[PDB]
Amino acid sequence: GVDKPGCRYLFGGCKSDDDCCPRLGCKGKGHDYCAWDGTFSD
Repeated sequence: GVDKPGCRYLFGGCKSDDDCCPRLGCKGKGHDYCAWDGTFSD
């Protein structure tokens, strides 16, 4: 996850690791999207 203005959100459809915010995480093939990992559950 990269810290940049306009980072992708949940279920964005990322492909790389540093594609979404630093808090989100990109999964492998099949369901490659920005998921929650490390953040506190609301």
